[PDB]
Amino acid sequence: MTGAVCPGSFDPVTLGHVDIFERAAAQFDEVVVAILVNPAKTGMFDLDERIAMVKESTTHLPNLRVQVGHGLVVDFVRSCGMTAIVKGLRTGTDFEYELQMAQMNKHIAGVDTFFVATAPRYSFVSSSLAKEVAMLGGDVSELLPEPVNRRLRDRLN
Amino acid sequence: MTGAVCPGSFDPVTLGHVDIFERAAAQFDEVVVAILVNPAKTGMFDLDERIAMVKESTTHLPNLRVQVGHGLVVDFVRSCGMTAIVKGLRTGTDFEYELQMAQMNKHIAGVDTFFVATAPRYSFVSSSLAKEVAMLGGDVSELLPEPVNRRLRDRLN
Amino acid sequence: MTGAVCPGSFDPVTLGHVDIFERAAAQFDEVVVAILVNPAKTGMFDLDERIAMVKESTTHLPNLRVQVGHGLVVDFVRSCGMTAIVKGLRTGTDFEYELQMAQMNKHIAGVDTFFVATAPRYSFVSSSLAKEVAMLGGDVSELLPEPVNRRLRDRLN
Amino acid sequence: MTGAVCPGSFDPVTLGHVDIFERAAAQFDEVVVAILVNPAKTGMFDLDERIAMVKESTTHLPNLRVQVGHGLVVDFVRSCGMTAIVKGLRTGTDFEYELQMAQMNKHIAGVDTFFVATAPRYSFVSSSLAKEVAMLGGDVSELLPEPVNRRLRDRLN
Amino acid sequence: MTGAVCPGSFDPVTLGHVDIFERAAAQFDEVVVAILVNPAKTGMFDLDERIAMVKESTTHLPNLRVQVGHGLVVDFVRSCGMTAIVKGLRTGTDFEYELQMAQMNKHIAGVDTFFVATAPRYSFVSSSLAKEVAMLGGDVSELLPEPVNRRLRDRLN
Amino acid sequence: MTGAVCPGSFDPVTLGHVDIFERAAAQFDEVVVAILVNPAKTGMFDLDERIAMVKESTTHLPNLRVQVGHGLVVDFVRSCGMTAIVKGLRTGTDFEYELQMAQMNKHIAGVDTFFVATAPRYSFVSSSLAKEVAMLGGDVSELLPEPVNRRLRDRLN
Ligand SMILES: Nc1ncnc2c1ncn2[C@@H]1O[C@H](COP(=O)(O)OP(=O)(O)OP(=O)(O)O)[C@@H](O)[C@H]1O
Ligand SMILES: Nc1ncnc2c1ncn2[C@@H]1O[C@H](COP(=O)(O)OP(=O)(O)OP(=O)(O)O)[C@@H](O)[C@H]1O
Ligand SMILES: Nc1ncnc2c1ncn2[C@@H]1O[C@H](COP(=O)(O)OP(=O)(O)OP(=O)(O)O)[C@@H](O)[C@H]1O
Ligand SMILES: Nc1ncnc2c1ncn2[C@@H]1O[C@H](COP(=O)(O)OP(=O)(O)OP(=O)(O)O)[C@@H](O)[C@H]1O
Ligand SMILES: Nc1ncnc2c1ncn2[C@@H]1O[C@H](COP(=O)(O)OP(=O)(O)OP(=O)(O)O)[C@@H](O)[C@H]1O
Ligand SMILES: Nc1ncnc2c1ncn2[C@@H]1O[C@H](COP(=O)(O)OP(=O)(O)OP(=O)(O)O)[C@@H](O)[C@H]1O
Repeated sequence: MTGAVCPGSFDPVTLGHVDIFERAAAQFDEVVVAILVNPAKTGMFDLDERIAMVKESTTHLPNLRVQVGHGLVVDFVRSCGMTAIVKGLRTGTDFEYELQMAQMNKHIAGVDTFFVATAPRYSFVSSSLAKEVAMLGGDVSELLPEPVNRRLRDRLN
Repeated sequence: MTGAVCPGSFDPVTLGHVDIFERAAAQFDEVVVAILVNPAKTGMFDLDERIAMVKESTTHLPNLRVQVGHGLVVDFVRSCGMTAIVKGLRTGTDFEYELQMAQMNKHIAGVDTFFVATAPRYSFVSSSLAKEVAMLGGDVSELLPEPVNRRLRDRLN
Repeated sequence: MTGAVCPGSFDPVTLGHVDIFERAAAQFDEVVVAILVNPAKTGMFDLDERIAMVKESTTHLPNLRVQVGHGLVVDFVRSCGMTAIVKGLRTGTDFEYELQMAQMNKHIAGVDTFFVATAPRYSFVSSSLAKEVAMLGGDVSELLPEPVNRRLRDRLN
Repeated sequence: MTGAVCPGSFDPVTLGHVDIFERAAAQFDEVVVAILVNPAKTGMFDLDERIAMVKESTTHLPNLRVQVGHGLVVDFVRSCGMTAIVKGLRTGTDFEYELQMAQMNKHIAGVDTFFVATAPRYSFVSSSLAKEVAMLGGDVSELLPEPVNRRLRDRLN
Repeated sequence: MTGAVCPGSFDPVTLGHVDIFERAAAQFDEVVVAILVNPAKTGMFDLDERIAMVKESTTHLPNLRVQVGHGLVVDFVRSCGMTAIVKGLRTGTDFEYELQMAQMNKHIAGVDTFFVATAPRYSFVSSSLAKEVAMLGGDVSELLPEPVNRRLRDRLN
Repeated sequence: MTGAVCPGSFDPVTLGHVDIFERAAAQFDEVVVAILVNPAKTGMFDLDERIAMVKESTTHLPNLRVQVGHGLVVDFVRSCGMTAIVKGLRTGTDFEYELQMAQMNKHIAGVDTFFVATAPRYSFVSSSLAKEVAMLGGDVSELLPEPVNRRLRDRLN
């Protein structure tokens, strides 16, 4: 059976992310959302918060599971029984970054990457910008899953 | 079972194209290469030549078949039993063009598109440029499948 | 009083276009939609059809009028009592094209151009793609104003 | 009356910036340059220096005033009596960044953003690069207003 | 001795082009401007006009000569005693196009291409846009060499 | 005699870098690789390691020498007897960054920059990504010169 890994920091997961999960889940036998926390401790939500938000936001996808990633995505793919990497693209910047990483990943491990285009309505949505706006008092609730909104409302006070 | 359509004009098919076919075929149960001939009669090879070149260049992919496309790709996908569209991206220009078409296709029919990154060695390869160079006496044989080279050698004299 | 010209071919006008008109009309005392028909006779709707579709789609904008353009946009701006040009940007390609034309226009006539970002939901909408999809039997009615849909329904049969 | 906010860090203000101010001031009843100092204390000039440099560089624009910004630009716009945001674009990178922020700003507050193209002669001018060159002994005086040059000459020794 | 070919259609040559010639001529022992006329007869100036305009605009560059090109640029380079191709880049679009052609040229013939960045003041200048503006009555004389202006003034009436 | 400076951090030098050196060395009388270490102490290899890796990787280029850079590249060019700067471009991002720096460098010192396109096979290779992959246990030996591989093998344990 085929399997797609969707790696990312998901800090926090957005509706753009969930859209990608849904589209991967419709095409692959199983999907694994791999949460990679960047070495620099400066992130809004801790690993367990990130995991819980993704799980709670994907209860409608029975063939998806959430796991913490360690090391190279390609090692996660090969060791943990997947067949491909799936990532979303919003912009030309995403494309350039992801193209480089995909070619590097194919080179080092023979692992393929498939990209999907953002839904137009979420094209401007990013975890970073949503966090920045939320912290300055802006309403980003329409851009994030309810389980994230619930936690953002508590975290801001 | 899942099924990917890889639409294009393939005039002629290149090693970049075959690379995409191979990568789709490894991920989807079946692949259909859909040849769409553009209304303007100005193309190098006729439909039957295009079909034959793709077939001859993909004998190593048992789960791939070649068909002529008519009308919207999304109608081909829905009527003819596929589940997704697969396209390759070499450049920022490809990305912008393909992003627009993918969003349009999702809007009109709910059909998803997955993109794959060009292999680095074929990033500069296009049917148009290969044809243009070949017609001016340049050697493009390393960029095209042997069945195409064989036919290009005959067509040039 | 300030005045913005929104030049384009509008063949046909889309909801993306109307969105730009609305945003210009909210900022400038008056707006003039200038229809420029390209020398090559290959366009879907004739000048009068184009004019009527824009008028019918902008009845809610009392400070907007529709006119046919001739020659340089900058001459239309200076002679016909406007103060600026307003154009929409969807993509990096639009940006590069429009940047060049804006700098050229500032150079030759001192006329400024202001750009507005596409609404995310219409980012993939273009007259060309909508026409192409419609002619192949695709449903683009959610992307175009009703006065355009009405005429497209008649033109297709 | 219409009003444009031109937000930025202006550390320091450049001739590219002043060019944008001039073009906004010619189109809007009033302009407010909103200085936003980024949380990280690593900036060349303190808030008061930044304010003074902009004021001194815009004495020829009677309808412009300088203010310090706090929080979301869109809140500054709505509370402080403006109608729009105006920003300059030099490059594709600026376009992608500003497009995202404009769509986010329209989403959260309904506030429009208008972009203007850089003057060709200042396209390569940025506060960061000018500061970096100046600190290594390069002559950037033709890229910055005299009030900035005067202060840069003192700051370097 | 080193030699650079600067291929193009030069219809007509602009000040942007001359800027590139000057910069190549300062770096290479000799420069050859190779005029390639595109198969489609739709160009403003005939080959001899193009040749004359370049010659007349480069009298200050003793190490430059003008020639008509036939076939692949790389064949002109190898047969006619040059060592490299030199081309200018204004935009991201130029970069993508020229990158592809350079990689193709290196592949087929081992010939290197060096790119130079446009001067900021000519970044928006192109033969096509200048011709289009001139034909609509716009003043482009500051963008073109005097020998071109002289001929454009005669051609317009 | 002509002379090209190829500035960079080379931390570490990659096969992409060596490719550029080779292509510069074939066109200019001499080449100087100028190693610029960024103020932030966070780099993998110290200056002397960087110098040694470049020297050891370029023994086949008799007209190339390696030096440490201080201050503006343009001062190194003018004082140290070079005539031009040479840099490689892989991506649209490189192009935008390098275009800005080249225009700034021409403005402040009259020094020209020539760009060369990446070899397709190294387009995705960067020092940063190679280091990141290597530190996570990925095999990047095909992307780096043997003298770098030898040192990377020791540094990882
Ligand atoms: N709206 C969206 N549509 C499609 N893909 C997206 C969207 N937002 C993010 N992605 C993709 O999801 C993947 C994981 O994203 P990740 O959480 O690592 O960063 P991110 O959302 O880009 O964060 P930021 O935008 O703040 O840098 C990446 O491929 C990213 O491009
Ligand atoms: N080297 C390559 N790597 C990956 N995808 C590619 C490559 N070359 C073409 N493609 C993709 O293959 C699909 C079909 O291509 P098609 O034959 O329609 O045009 P094309 O190869 O782009 O022709 P041209 O480049 O001459 O316009 C498109 O998605 C295109 O982006
Ligand atoms: N969805 C949109 N959002 C914002 N601006 C748009 C949108 N669609 C078009 N525009 C802009 O409207 C202006 C006039 O467009 P015009 O009718 O000339 O061509 P167009 O819509 O780009 O047609 P095509 O996309 O088929 O080439 C241009 O500035 C264009 O960039
Ligand atoms: N030369 C220029 N022409 C037009 N707009 C500009 C120019 N330089 C900066 N801008 C715009 O001015 C606004 C405020 O700029 P800000 O001071 O925040 O950063 P900046 O000049 O981009 O600094 P840096 O380039 O160092 O990051 C932004 O919209 C920016 O894009
Ligand atoms: N202002 C400029 N600065 C630097 N290089 C330029 C400039 N204008 C054109 N060039 C380059 O000169 C070379 C030859 O140009 P050519 O005459 O073939 O077309 P062009 O000027 O791009 O015409 P158009 O812009 O109308 O398509 C190309 O490399 C082109 O990128
Ligand atoms: N594969 C490549 N092909 C051509 N040029 C390259 C390649 N890799 C790097 N360069 C260029 O070499 C020059 C010096 O590179 P430098 O070591 O400063 O950074 P870098 O390789 O871009 O590092 P990183 O990619 O990690 O930021 C720059 O012009 C860079 O664009």
